[PDB]
Amino acid sequence: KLFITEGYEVGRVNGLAVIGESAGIVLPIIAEVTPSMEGRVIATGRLQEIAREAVMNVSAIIKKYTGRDISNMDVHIQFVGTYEGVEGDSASISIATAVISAIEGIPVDQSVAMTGSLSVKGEVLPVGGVTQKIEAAIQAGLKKVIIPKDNIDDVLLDAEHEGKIEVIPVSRINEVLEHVLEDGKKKNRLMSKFKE
Amino acid sequence: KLFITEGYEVGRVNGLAVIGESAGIVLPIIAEVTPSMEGRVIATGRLQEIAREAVMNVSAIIKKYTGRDISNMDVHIQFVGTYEGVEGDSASISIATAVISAIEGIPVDQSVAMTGSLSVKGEVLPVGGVTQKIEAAIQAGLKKVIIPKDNIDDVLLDAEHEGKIEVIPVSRINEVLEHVLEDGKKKNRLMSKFKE
Amino acid sequence: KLFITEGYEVGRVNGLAVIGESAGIVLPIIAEVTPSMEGRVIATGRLQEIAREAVMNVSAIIKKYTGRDISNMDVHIQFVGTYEGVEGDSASISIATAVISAIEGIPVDQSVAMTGSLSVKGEVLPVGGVTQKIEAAIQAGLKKVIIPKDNIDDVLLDAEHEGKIEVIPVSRINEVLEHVLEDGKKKNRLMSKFKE
Amino acid sequence: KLFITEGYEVGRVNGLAVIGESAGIVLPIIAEVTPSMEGRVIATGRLQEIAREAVMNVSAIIKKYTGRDISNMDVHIQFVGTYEGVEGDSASISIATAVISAIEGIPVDQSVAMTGSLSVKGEVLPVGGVTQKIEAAIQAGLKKVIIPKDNIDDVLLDAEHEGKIEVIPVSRINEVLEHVLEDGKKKNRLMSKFK
Amino acid sequence: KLFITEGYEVGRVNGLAVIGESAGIVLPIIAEVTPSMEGRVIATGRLQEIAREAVMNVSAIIKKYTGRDISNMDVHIQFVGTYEGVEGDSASISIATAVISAIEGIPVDQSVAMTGSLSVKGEVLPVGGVTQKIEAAIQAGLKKVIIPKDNIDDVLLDAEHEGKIEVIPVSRINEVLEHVLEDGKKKNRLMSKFK
Amino acid sequence: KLFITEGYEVGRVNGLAVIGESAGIVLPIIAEVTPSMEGRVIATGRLQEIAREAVMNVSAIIKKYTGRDISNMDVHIQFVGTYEGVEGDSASISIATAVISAIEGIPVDQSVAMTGSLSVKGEVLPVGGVTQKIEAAIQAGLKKVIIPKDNIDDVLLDAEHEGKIEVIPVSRINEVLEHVLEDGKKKNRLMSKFKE
Repeated sequence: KLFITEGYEVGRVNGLAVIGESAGIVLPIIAEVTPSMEGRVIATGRLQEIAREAVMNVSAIIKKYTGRDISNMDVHIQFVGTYEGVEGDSASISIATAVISAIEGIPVDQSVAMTGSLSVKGEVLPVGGVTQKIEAAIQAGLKKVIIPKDNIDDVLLDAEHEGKIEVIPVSRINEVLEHVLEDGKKKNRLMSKFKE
Repeated sequence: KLFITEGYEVGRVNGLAVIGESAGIVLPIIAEVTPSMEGRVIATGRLQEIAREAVMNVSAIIKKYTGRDISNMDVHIQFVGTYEGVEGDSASISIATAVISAIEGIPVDQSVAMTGSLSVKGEVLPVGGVTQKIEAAIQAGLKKVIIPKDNIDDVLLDAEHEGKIEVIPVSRINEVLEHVLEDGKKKNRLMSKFKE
Repeated sequence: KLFITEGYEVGRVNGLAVIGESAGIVLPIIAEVTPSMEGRVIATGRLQEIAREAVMNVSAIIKKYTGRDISNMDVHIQFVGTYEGVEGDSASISIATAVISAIEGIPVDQSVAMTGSLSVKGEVLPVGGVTQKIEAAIQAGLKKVIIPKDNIDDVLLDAEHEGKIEVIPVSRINEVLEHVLEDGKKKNRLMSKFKE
Repeated sequence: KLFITEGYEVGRVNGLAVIGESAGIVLPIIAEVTPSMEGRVIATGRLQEIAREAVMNVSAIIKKYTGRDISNMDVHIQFVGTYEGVEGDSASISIATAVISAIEGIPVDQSVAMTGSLSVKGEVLPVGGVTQKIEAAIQAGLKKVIIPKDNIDDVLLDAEHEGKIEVIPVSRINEVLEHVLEDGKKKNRLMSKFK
Repeated sequence: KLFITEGYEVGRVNGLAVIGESAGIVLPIIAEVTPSMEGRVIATGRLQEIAREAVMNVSAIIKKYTGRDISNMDVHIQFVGTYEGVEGDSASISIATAVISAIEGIPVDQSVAMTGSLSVKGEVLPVGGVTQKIEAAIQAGLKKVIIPKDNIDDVLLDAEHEGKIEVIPVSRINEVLEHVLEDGKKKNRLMSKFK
Repeated sequence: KLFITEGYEVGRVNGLAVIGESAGIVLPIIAEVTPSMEGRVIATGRLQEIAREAVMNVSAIIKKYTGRDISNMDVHIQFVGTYEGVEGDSASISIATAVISAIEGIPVDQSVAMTGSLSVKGEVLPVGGVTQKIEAAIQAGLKKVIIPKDNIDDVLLDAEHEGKIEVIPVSRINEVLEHVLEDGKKKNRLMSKFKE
């Protein structure tokens, strides 16, 4: 499997994408950071413009709400596996979440997938293919799926499939973080910083 | 749903496009500006070139009628959703309003769709697919549609469809802003600078 | 259409192109010049390197004969219309003529198209696709087509096409301007300048 | 033959790739490192950004464990053969393993192919086309193929491929090395470096 | 028509090229120089890499024999017309000759075509399509064509065509010049330098 | 004729290649080197990417055997003639030999053709089209052909042909230079640096 469907890992997020025109796929992301000792964003293959964009957009939300400054770090991103035919989302939230997870040292729940376009300002924007994505997530044996609030009426799931996964709509990045970050002290202290 | 149909949002605009050749679609965009900290236009996905190009072309009236050089900013644009098969306006008036909007901190009416190419002189010039695009504005429950003054004769709706949306033809970008920017003191001061 | 067939309009020039084979097109150029708040030619698309080349060459020629130095100045050059397969002319004289107009604030006869390449010394060099260009100018209802003198013998034109446009051979940039600038005190001031 | 298959070689590793579809290939990487007069990573072709990513992740591995700084050296990464179309794996473990071999002047078992992506911290991450690649370690005649552990279950070999190669699942870069570096003094020096 | 067949012009040279994989065309070039007040080579369309290459090579030749320095000039180059379907010659001598012309102010003979590739050393290297280039030159009413010496055995013309054009084989750039530059004091002075 | 068949020239090498899939061809190359105005590799036409790949792959070796850095010079490469439809060897030995030749001032025997790719470790790796290449070398009236030791079994000469060319298989760079570089004191000195 290319994704983990349970437990908790630092820097790792199950995103979701569409392949060919219908189908959904889990899109697992890994982020790492090392001091740049300005900094670069390192990712390769077909979805790397998407990673640079998600990173550019979270760096500002990171500097603003907390201490750290992404300018001073290299941020090293992979999509775990290869992804031709795959259209990801602009400024994807799973990628920004992985980055936040890596910098804070706080593990992300892998039983939760998510799909979302991040505004610089930290909103969760709607996205396409949302039904086919939640389907892929149901298929991967995932438990929850985070989606933009404005994608709520796009969720076109047969009754049996709405019993199979929780659909948690969000409209800001802090709410994403409350949902997927592992419970503890470090999460408590990050969530505070995020009052607004 | 990928677009919002009422309310005012900063940097957010419901543009109009044509999916393949068959039909119009709403093309909601967000632009956001940050300090450059040389300045770039950041966009991804299938219409990224069109978005950089469009910001390139408008930067003209963005500095020249008003305040800032865009090479002093990073301009962050996204198309809210995925847009394969979609042909986007050259020099789009939606992107230029989105950007002018995000920079001035002046919110834009989401109930008003628009379509047109922005000349380097601030004219709004004719676009194709105007009847299609408006038909999509109508189907999306948008209340008004700004179009090029030159397309006035290409609007070929039925009797019914002509009562459902207000079509507003514009010849210049000041008019587009006048029709979408939120009333306020800030709007007033910005309009007084589109002198002549 | 998107463009302009009669009238006088500043910094806007009905150039001509080929779509590759033998499918002539009217190609409106629009130019705008503002102070750089050095300068730059801001142009988009595949013809942008020709926009720069035509700019360069008209700077030399302008500097030399009016002393006006176009170097503290941002020249925006826009191509009007939605074309692919666009072969353009090196140093194209449409772009040059536009810039001059724009700089000098003197209107251009919209009923006139032109095709040509400009040298640094400001000759008008011959170009491909002369018959096609002239047929697109006819097919657009234009009255006058400026071509290079040396292309005079590459003009064909069947019956359904001769006697249908005034075809104007030129060897120099003042010639081109002499036919297309609007008459008055400023075209007068500037025309003696090229001579001196 | 074109490539190697038998024996031990500084700096060269039989990677595995895909020519897109169901279509695996043996993809040898040769690496060479000189000290610089910082340094840079010289790779050409459609996979050079990945040669850079593989290197950048192994520098972090090497400077933490070993301490060797690879900033002081030019790393030349060459891909063997005229493959077109060719998907690569990010931070590819063949590329890192080649570099490490070059840097520490210790030979690689050619009888082994590998696929995997390397993370900064030294995990080896599951990769696509994993049955395709194993099949091509077979039509090449190789003995072992190293595969990421999290890929076990995307092994689906048939009759005519079952029993033909030794599949080696791994989670960690030390592990990879254990299995391909030639045994002796320098391997043993370098293993304890890590732990 | 796109090229001048007669008389003399500063910075203008009738080159020759092939369209499709046969047919020749006359390829006219203009070069012009302006002080850089660093220099850049300005040229656009499908042949511009060739143009910046011809100039890089004639640079080092101009400097070495004349002292002048193309680094501090802007060199502006056009192909007169658009030349889709066309291959130009590597480093083509018709470009380099238009450049030495522009810079020295000496007219080029418009009634002589030329084809060849210029080495940074001043040698005229052979080229392909030489017969189709010659035919094109004959068809256009050109009187002489300069070709690389090593291309003599590739000149394959019927007897009727032999009579119609002068073929002039060269091996170095100074021969080109001797052959196309207008006669006078400035030519005599230039040729003295290349010796 | 596009190549020389006898004598010795600085920076000139008769490479060998494959025109479409029918047959082999003589690929003559010149390399000239000059001080950098950092250093580039200058090549045009159909095989310019290859040239650059090659000089790129060989520069380590180029620096251990002179001790010039390739970033301290401009390498001007031409293939003499036009070759559309031609597959060059990657990491071409003939391009390395031309370069190394140009830099040392040491002439190369033109009577010797070669084919081969250069490992970053100075090894000569097998290449496709050997019998084909050799057969163009026989028709060209070349006297020897150096090939990879590993293509020794791919040489299917169909005698009379065996008597016409000397086939010299190599496994190392030094041995290519030994077999083509003109005899003298400079060569001897150069051959001595190939070691540990």
